[PDB]
Amino acid sequence: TGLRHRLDKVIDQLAIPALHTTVQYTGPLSVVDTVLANHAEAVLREAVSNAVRHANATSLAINVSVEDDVRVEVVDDGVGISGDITESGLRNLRQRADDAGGEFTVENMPTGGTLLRWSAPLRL
Amino acid sequence: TGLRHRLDKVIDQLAIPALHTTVQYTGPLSVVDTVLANHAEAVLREAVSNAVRHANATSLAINVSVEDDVRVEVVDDGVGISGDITESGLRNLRQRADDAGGEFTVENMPTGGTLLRWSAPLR
Ligand SMILES: [Cl-]
Ligand SMILES: [Cl-]
Repeated sequence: TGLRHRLDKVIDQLAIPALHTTVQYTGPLSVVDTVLANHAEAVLREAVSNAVRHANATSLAINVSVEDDVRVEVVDDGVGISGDITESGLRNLRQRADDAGGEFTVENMPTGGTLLRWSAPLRL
Repeated sequence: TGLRHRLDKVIDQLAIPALHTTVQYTGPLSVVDTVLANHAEAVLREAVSNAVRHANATSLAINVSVEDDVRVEVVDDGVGISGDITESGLRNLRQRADDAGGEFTVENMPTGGTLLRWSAPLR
């Protein structure tokens, strides 16, 4: 079952007329493999469920795309004494992610070291 | 203008010779516009400075790429604490992002509502 079909089943189950709902798919969704498609499904289910539950909401906009991003990933074998990033370091990369329409994660890895990932779409 | 060698300057001023460093550039980095190139440079600088400040670090692996990601974006104009930002909400997002080798952000938007974005590479 294609990714789009799977995500639309989730939307069909959860969307309600009280939130005016728009869904836009762009890009080659058909090439997404089953494991990744499954993760996207789980995420959308959470995001749509929580939107519908969000007090006094009147609208819901869903955009799912496969598109070129820039990605910066940095892995080191150390861990920061005071957290995975300084306060103003988190602020900076988070603000840039927000500005770029992208996403940012930093973590102390389950079995040692630090991972940082930052991605944003090539276009807007 | 040349993005690979520009990001090398960031790495060279911080990582070398302090850390055993690997660097990979994948995809058409020449198509990255000036604004996004500036973000990538600033992110790398922060990420590399952070790694170098870790007392027990000996090694560093850098990957900068242009490649296809799946992106799921969901925006609503509801009020109060979104389910997305609760302990269990964030846990599920973080787990899936980690499993997929991706990333996510949840914003409460100052002007009202909640934005969620989750992305991960196709490969
Ligand atoms: Cl599809
Ligand atoms: Cl190129």
